Amino acid sequence: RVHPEAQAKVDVFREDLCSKTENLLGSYFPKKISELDAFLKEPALNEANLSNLKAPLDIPVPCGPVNCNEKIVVLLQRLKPEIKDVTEQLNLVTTWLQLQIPRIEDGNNFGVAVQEKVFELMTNLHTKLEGFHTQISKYFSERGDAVAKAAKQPHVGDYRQLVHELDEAEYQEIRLMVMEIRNAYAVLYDIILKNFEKLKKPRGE
Amino acid sequence: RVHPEAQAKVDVFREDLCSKTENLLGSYFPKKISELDAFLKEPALNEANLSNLKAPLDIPVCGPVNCNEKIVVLLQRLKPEIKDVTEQLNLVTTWLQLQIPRIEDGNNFGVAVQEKVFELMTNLHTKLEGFHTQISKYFSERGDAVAKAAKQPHVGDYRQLVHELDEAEYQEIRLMVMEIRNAYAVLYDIILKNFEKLKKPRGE
Amino acid sequence: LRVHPEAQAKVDVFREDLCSKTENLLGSYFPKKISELDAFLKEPALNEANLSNLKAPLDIPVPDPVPCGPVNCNEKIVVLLQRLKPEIKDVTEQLNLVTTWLQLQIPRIEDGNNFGVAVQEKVFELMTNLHTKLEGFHTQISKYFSERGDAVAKAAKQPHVGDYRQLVHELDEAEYQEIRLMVMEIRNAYAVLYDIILKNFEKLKKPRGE
Amino acid sequence: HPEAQAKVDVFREDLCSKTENLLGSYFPKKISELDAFLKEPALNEANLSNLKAPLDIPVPCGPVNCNEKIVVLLQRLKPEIKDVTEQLNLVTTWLQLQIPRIEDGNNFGVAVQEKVFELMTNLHTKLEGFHTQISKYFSERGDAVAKAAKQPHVGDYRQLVHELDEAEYQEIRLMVMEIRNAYAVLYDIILKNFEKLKKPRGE
Amino acid sequence: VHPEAQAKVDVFREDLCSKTENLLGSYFPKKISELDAFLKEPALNEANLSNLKAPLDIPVPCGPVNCNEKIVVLLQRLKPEIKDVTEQLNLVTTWLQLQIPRIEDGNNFGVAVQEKVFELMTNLHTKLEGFHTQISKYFSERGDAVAKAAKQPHVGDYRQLVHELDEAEYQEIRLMVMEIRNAYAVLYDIILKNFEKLKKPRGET
Amino acid sequence: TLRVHPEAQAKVDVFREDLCSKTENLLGSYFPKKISELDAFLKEPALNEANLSNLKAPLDIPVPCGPVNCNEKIVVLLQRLKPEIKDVTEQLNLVTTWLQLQIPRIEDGNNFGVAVQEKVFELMTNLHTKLEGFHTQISKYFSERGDAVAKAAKQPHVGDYRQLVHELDEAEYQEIRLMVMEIRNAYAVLYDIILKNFEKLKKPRGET
Amino acid sequence: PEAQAKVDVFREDLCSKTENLLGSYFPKKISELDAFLKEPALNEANLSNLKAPLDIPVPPCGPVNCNEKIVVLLQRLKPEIKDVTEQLNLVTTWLQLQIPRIEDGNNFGVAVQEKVFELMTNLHTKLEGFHTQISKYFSERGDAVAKAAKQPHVGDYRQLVHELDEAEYQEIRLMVMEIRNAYAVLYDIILKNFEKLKKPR
Repeated sequence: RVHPEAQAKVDVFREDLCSKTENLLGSYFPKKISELDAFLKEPALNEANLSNLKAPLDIPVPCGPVNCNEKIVVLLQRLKPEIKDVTEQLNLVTTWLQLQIPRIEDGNNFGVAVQEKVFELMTNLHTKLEGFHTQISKYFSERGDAVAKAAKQPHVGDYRQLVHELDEAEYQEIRLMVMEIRNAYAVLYDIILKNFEKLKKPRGE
Repeated sequence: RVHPEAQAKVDVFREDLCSKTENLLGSYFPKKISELDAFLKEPALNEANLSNLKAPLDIPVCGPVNCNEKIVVLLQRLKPEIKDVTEQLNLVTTWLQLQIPRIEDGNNFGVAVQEKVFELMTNLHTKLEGFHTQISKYFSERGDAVAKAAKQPHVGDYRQLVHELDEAEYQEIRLMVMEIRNAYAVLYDIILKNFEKLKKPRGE
Repeated sequence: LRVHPEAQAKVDVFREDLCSKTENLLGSYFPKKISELDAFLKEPALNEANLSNLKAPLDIPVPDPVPCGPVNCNEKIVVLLQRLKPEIKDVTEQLNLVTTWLQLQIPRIEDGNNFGVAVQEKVFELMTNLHTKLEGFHTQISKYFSERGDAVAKAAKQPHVGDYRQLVHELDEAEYQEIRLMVMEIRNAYAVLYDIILKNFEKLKKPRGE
Repeated sequence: HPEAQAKVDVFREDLCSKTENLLGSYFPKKISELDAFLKEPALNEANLSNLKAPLDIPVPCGPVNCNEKIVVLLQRLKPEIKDVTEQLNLVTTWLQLQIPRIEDGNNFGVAVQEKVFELMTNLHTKLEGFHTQISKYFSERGDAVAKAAKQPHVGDYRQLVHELDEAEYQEIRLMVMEIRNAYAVLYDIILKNFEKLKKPRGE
Repeated sequence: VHPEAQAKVDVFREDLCSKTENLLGSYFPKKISELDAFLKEPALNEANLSNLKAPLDIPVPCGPVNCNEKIVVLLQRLKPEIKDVTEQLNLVTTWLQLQIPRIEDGNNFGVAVQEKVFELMTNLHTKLEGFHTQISKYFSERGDAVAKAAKQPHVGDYRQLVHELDEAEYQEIRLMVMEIRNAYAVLYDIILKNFEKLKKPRGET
Repeated sequence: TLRVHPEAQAKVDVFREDLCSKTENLLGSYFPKKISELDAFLKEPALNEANLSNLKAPLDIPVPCGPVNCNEKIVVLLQRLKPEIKDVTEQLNLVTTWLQLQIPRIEDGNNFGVAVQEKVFELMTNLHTKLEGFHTQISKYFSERGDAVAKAAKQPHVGDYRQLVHELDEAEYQEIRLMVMEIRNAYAVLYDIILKNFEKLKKPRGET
Repeated sequence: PEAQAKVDVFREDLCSKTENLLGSYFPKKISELDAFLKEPALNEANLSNLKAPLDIPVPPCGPVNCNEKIVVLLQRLKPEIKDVTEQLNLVTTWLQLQIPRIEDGNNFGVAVQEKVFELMTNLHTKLEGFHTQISKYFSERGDAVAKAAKQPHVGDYRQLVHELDEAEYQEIRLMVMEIRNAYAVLYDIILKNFEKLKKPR
């Protein structure tokens, strides 16, 4: 049993979470899909040739301070807030679906079977999207090791190419992250609307 | 075969464990959800600009480089929240294991409800395993970047690496607060709904 | 094979010693351990109101823009570890004793009357899951001093980095919370084993029924 | 709620117009392009020894360059990996939005989509490994060239650098074949099953 | 198939059958009483965990640091006990595989009895393989710990670590004697109970 | 239903005809030739050594150090081995794709023809798992033999590092031996299962 | 065509090999190996007698020889490892060519082959680890001897070298046992099921 103020706090949280998820679904998701579609179409993520990304690598070949790649860093400043929201909004929507699961009763509860099927997808997206924050910190750590190795031993030509190839790979990774983040919204937005009857009220009322 | 007096002190454990779980779930869980919803709404975990977070990194392009102040103040509030949720999860998990009746052939749906609720508690436990070690990993990873930046000042990536770990750590605190809020919320939800079958699966 | 009249004496004396142990163990040892560990949780040694009270003196000379003294291990954690180490010893030995008892209670394999066997297999499934947890606790204490020693040694080597001093303090804060989890886990391991065995003891000892 | 159907359907109709045009024109084009690229004398040499880059280390140090004959092939391979991973990722999402409302019983039209979706996931496994291996190649060769110069008295490190090149030539040749086969397999399975993939229920 | 070749193989089956029945009859009962007696000796029942601590002679601002003599004398007794059980397990496993009859259509239950008893033998083989290389890891880890203590004498944790590894290896050697005792006891139990079906699974022909 | 351009559609059908025309000539001519060529290569005295002491690469370190060469006897075998791994991995990938194009429309009825293809395709994955590891095997050998020779030169007093280098050569010889056996068996087993099931692989549903 | 001949000479060569192989080689190898175990080389009464002379001044140091008593056993082990892995691979491939056309239903003759083939995969999983562990031994001993000479004050690195020697000796005893049991189990299961393996339909 719960006393009335306890039941108030949880039910206010449910209606706050419902009020968000309904609004989030209606406005935020279409807007985000349109924004990320346009962001892919911009000339920043449509580099005709990948050689123009090649940052200046100042090392004396037989060392001066070499800053990081500017053309990648500016894209990471736009990507980092776009990763932030999906991880929150997916986690918000996932939590909403968990609270919509009714009491566990006998038989082939098909409304529950639909919820678990939609919930299974939300776990699969959560697998893909969790990797991206560490992959930004990984890039600078891996590039820092490559730039240091190039400076430590300038006679090895591969360590110079390594720093340029990590930049070309990171550019492609960032464009995949935006595409995945666009398609994460689009698939969620589609699958929830299609099954919204059974997700909200699985048994019927 | 058991001695009556030794049996009695095990019955005291179950009674206080049941007396905890009711009073605990009744007040502690709603209160924690309200507090962690408020904590997410505060301006500490709603930094409008991520550029405002980046702490001073003093290395001559050697003076002492401090830890990021604004992350340590948040970690001081987060650490007691991780302690509590993992304690109360472990508490409730144990209560549900003792509610499992004798393993019999007939009348096992009440048991099957407990096993599905117990399945969720292990999945939360799996998520809340990582938060213990996460804080020690951050200072180890950040220190390594600060040391590498000081050891080799010509590499600009190690300077960026330290600021990026601070941005990544801030967001990881943000997700951890949400996860602990949602951990309480989902536990409260499922136990409150299924409380009839969890406490008394067979009936009686 | 008919073995040997004295050979069966070796095994059945072990069987009866294990049956005498497990029955006496279950009745008297488990309730004592659950109450002792509940009392140990209640004690102020595992109820630090502030964790910064545990902070060990980390004496390293901090440099400025113009060798080390002896850095000790955390006293307040080590005293708790010396209390936990015999508790980990006991539960792993008694779990291994009880798991062995249950395996010798498994009857000769028939295709029919196998429900009583299926009860034992479900109880054994839990004992396997406890063995998974408590095997990890033994090497955790070694890993604490290993990781702290690495942090302390390296904080001394690079004293300009402030994160490593904080790291050593955070390992002590993390280790304290970890120890408190282990005492709970070990209390709950005794509590859960006692419950499931006492409830199902009819089918565990005599599965076919007699 | 009903406006939400207009915004989501316009995106589906946009993604349909992209995918259907792309699948008809782009996939046949790419298969002929990559099949021709394999038949070129760049990817077919009579002896693998001609790749062998000049490795100048004083045997008892000067600058050692990368293998030029591999680098020029990597300049042609990198845009091909970029494209196929984007179009596969696009087609994956097109199939996910075609999945109808989840309804009771074993409806076969959905099972066709899941069978085709399993293949797209299996191709996704192969094509993800291609991206990071190019960075891995230069890292491993950079370690080998450094180690060879560090200790010139060992002959194996001299041989290692040549072997990484001759192996990378083989790896680049497979990656072109795999990406050619990825287009061919996707085109074949979607074209055949297009009736059930687009309209599984049939209204 | 050849005449005298058959003789070379069936003598090995006779040798393995004669080994197993004599082994199971006398060796296993003996090993259980001996290993239980080992566990009750005062070497493996140290009343206080401080007494096992070895002298760690390093100057705190290097001289020879010996191995823990109380653990080394225990390892001299444990090593042959590991050797014996790992061999007799591997012998008993092979005997059971040769008792598997021809694979006939459908399901015969006598074969399912063998596969259930065989499943346990492979599960025990997993446990007893870990014991062999863990002794080499103990000395490798203690050597590293002592070397780190000697290289940095200002660090008090490395001193503790070396005493913690000795406390852990004592309590590990404690379990390894119990596990090998329990391996014999469970193997004797399961084979003696099911011997009718293990030896002759299709009944008497 | 999808509409594709008639010239674009003509481009793909030519690739199907290229793969079927290759596979048909490839399966009949190349595979039995390769199996007999590899069986001969195993029988040659290069790959059969009773005495493994002859392999010993003369390791010169003063018990500053002079040049240590690779094992010449292994390197000459690797020059013959590398083009064999090239071909079998390419021809496997050719035939693997030929199965995937032969998979008909996913239908409710008459699915045994499809189950035959999926069983044969299952083997072609298991071979692809084994034949992947042979590619990087050679890179690992010279990398590990180098590290062994470098350690031996760095620390001459340890006699085990000298033995290590000879033991990697003996292992690599017995490895190369095995990898030629596997590639012969890969050609043999593919030829067997494809020839036996060819009716159901090519035309699974029936004839139209 | 004439290419069909090339494969049929290879198949009937493999079928001729497998009958000669199984009929003589496997019985001989089981007896040969079981004799190996009975010899006093692998039956050391006390493990302390294998302890190699570890000469380090308790940094400059003299030559530490490899363990002679383990190396002589490794000279005998290596040719026995070679043989099993080659004959296992020969027999595995023979069984794969014995697999008939994939026909409808669930023909049990095929199911017998698949069960016997499953065992040959499990033995292969066991034996591939034996090959690289000899390289692992000298690599791990070489590092342990180096660490002992580098830092002579550490007593554990001296003990570590003698423990690898005892551990390797015991590992060679098991590798011979496993190789004996690999031939014995293969001979048993193939000979028992030979009717269904050769002609399943």
